[PDB]
Amino acid sequence: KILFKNATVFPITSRPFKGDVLVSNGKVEKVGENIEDPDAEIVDLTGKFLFPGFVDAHSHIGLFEEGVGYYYSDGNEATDPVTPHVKALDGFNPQDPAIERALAGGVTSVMIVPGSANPVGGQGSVIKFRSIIVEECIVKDPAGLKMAFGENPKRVYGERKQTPSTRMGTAGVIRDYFTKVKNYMKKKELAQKEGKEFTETDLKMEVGEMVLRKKIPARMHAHRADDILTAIRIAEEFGFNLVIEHGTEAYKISKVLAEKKIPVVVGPLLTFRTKLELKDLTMETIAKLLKDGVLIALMCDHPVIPLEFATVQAATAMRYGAKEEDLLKILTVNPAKILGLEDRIGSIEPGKDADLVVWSGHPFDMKSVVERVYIDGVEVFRRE
Amino acid sequence: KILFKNATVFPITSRPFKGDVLVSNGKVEKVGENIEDPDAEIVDLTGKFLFPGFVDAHSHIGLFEEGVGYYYSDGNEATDPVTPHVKALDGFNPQDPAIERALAGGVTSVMIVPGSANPVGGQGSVIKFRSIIVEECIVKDPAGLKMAFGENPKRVYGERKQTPSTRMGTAGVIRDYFTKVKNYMKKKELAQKEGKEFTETDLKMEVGEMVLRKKIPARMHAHRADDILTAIRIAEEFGFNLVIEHGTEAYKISKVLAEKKIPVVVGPLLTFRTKLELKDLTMETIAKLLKDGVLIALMCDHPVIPLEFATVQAATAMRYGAKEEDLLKILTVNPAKILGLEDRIGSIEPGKDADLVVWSGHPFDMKSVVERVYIDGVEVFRRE
Amino acid sequence: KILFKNATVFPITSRPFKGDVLVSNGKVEKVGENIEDPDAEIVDLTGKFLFPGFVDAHSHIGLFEEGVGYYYSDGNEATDPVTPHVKALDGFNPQDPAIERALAGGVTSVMIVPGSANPVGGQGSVIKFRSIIVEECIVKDPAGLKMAFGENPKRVYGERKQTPSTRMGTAGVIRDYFTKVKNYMKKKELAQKEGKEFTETDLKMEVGEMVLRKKIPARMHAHRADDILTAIRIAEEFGFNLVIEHGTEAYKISKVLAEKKIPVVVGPLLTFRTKLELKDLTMETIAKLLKDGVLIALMCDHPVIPLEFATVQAATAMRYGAKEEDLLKILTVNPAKILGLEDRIGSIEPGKDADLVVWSGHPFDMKSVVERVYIDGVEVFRR
Repeated sequence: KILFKNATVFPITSRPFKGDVLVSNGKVEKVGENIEDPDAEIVDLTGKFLFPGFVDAHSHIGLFEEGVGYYYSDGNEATDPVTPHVKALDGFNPQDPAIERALAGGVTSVMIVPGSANPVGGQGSVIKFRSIIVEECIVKDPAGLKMAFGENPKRVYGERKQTPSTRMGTAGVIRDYFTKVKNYMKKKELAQKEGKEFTETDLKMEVGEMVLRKKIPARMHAHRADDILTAIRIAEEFGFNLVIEHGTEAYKISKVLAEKKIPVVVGPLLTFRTKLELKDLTMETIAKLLKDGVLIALMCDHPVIPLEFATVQAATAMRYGAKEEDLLKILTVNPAKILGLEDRIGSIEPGKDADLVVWSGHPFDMKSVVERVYIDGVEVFRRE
Repeated sequence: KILFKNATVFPITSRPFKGDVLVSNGKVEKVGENIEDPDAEIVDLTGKFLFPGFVDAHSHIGLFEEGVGYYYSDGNEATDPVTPHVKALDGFNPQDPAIERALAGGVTSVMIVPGSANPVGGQGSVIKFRSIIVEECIVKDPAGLKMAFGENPKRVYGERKQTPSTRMGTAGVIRDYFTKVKNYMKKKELAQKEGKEFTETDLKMEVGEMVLRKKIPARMHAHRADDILTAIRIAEEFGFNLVIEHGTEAYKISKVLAEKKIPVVVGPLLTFRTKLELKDLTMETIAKLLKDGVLIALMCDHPVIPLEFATVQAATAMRYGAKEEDLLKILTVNPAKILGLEDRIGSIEPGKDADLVVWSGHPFDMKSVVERVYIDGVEVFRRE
Repeated sequence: KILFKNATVFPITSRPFKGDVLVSNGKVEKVGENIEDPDAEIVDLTGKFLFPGFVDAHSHIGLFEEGVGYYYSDGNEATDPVTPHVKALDGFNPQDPAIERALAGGVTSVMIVPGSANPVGGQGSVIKFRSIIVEECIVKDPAGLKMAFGENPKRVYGERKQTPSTRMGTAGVIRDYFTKVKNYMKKKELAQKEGKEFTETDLKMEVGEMVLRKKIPARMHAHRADDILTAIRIAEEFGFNLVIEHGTEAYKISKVLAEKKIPVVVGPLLTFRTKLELKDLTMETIAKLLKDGVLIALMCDHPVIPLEFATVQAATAMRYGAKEEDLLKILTVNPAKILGLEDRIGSIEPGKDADLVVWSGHPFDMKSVVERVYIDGVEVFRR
């Protein structure tokens, strides 16, 4: 049992205050101005700040090992445009040196996900940085089915002289995949009602079926406004849930996204516009999408921006009209909600996971450093 | 409600005249000599010319983005000779800067369609330039199945060392495809007869069936006269509707086309004869086909010729025996008819869509400019 | 004549103070407590911060156009491991949309340079963002000869099945180039003291000659400690001046660089360690190298980090032991010195160029914005 004393506490779902946080059984037990417990180990946080761990809703950390070279990346199975059966989990390296660096940047939970080479790329999972054993890191698995639109999938397969080489082809590949999923489901239901054992189980079809049954969302990479809309059209044609990844030009169509309640994981933003489809990338997108009532989270898209610099990217958005309150939300409670985990992470409230970061100062002040990180109430990082 | 006053009105379906057009609920409500409405907003067109929007029955605008480079084109899924399932709609960029230029050239509606790389290319859609959301632009979707004959498909697959590399092979690929569609339809009918559920739905086959059921026409690219006749033989063999795209050598066989009432979308004509199959291209084809009573429309085949210059290409045919009246019809009522949209677009008549272009003088006078464009009664363009 | 009044002025070469700056003839005329001038246009900077323009000593802005695609990059002539004759100047697009963004980040002067594909890559130039005509932007041309060691050159030519595919080969290519330069110089002096006019002028050799005569430094890309030492060994062998680019592991050998007075343009630092040779990259490098007395500047290596975010990267190093005073120096006075331009840019002093930026608050505060930018006393940007 741990009693944190006298911090400036930032619960996020409530206003900041000077006070105390009691942790037991891996959870936040009590939050408030004054707390006593004669049997709790007391950690004196006088002059420090206490935040929830930051949550990155889209990351390739562990998949693209740091300090080693591009050749070793495990993040894109770019040998087949339709790889839903592969799992980011099976490529995740919990000893990647990026992970300790991310903890030193205050980040505790991420959605690990394949990249954007494939129209259908594979399964993502939500993990916490709590163990070198990936199975102990699992919060939610599978968490989503990654898909991709725009320049990346058509570049990769165009180079292979293979379908898709155009945006039309990318959409066709995905539509063709789900058409087959539906056939597969009908065959399953036919077997079940004939009381016969299904003998045609198919790993790729099974994952498709999960999406169609809304067990997990599609996680749809799209930058240019028309690619975002195409992703939405396909989701609606097949009746599945979606999240837009990046959504670089989401601001151009923010009214539609707001009305439909499609969430957007924006970012990477503190970065060069390397592609044509990125030409209209802007940090103003945060203020713009918030103003129009779209639910957003902010990603580093690690390795594009190192996860350790999540607070650096967030803070910088203050130069482009974003407010601190909101900036904290898109790193905490918003990504948690987008990942279906708002009852567990992203804020300091009784009953939620004790994922807590002790900062020397406000996290958006570049003088501030991470002193301690706790995940489920277990210290996993200490500065020095 | 909008009242256009004192224009030289060109309804196309009747002779031009000095008068007025009243617009309400997106439609042409009244057209005649003296319209009065004290509630309508009055737009004074003294000294101006009022036309319907031009209609290009075959375009790749929005698929091949302007000012960007060939490599980014979305118009040809050239990785498989049979791609009926892909849609031009899914590669169409409503922010393509060619579109604002097409409006400045008086063009308001087009058929967007895949290119001619593939024996079976994918689906077209009729759209208007009314929004940045492609779903709001849709008039008719799907509108046709694009197919291709002659040098282009055999070159593309010939380079790939893949069937088809000859005209024989090209016809074979298409005939094979439709044989498969009939088989697919036979299986559905056999399933129904047997009281069994059908579980072999196939996206590629479904589009074929729409064609065989005459829900949509084949839009068949053919230049050389023998290629045009092969297209017709296949259409007749399988009992589907067709339109001929380009029909460069249609004039050599115009009596057959007129008898069978095969429409031809001629063009591009204001263009270099880049290929052997284009050696006999001639702007005289307009006068020739119209003389023999073939239904024709004129395309720019954008981007071969920019859509902004549709009136330029048309005006230029006056050097080769085509009359002004007819030239206007092949940009308005004829393409509207060929697209199955003659009761919505192509003319200024009560009940039709209020797609209207204010010109400074006659569109075939190289001094004339577009001052305003309305689509469905909404201003979408105004000269600076 | 322009008189900026009542900003918090940051001269860099002395403490910040509340006061005035007077500009005439493209230059800083006066800096002080209370300045009057009847002919000066008054610009009231109450509540504002006045800084020199930041200077990035190593950039590929304009060479790698933003918003367009890697395919259009003009930054690496990766078809020949020895291209000293090419000029970053000849691939620079003054209309790159990154440039207006760099101004909005308070950066006014950069050295444009080829990348690190080639053991010998081509010539750098110092420019200012003052014009859409590159010739009017030129401050110093040529400013340096770019060379590269470590993984990049051996990867590029290795993939081409061409020398160099190893570190041994990269060093061999450069040594061989300068051996040829020396021969060239001897042939010129043989012609010089005969009757004959020299008939074997060679662009590639001419540039090499400038380096050996110490007219311009070698600008040497190196990350791993041994690569930095190899670069120094070659410079000493042929007697030329050098600057280390990146110098990722410079901190491991800082006493030597200090002793030999080798400057280091550190960075990119706010970035992922994409390579084996970047495994020990650390923002702690700034504090370490300063402690040990190495002259350093900080680069974004744009586009690796956008130049607009130059202050973001610098501010972030305070999280790794670096102090604000030093962080401003490595963005202003130190890069000016490394470029041989400390008489002209990098600080607010009488006689220096009027490259000045009006900030809404301190540049290391993420809420602060660039309101105005002057280059040579002409306003080139307004928020």
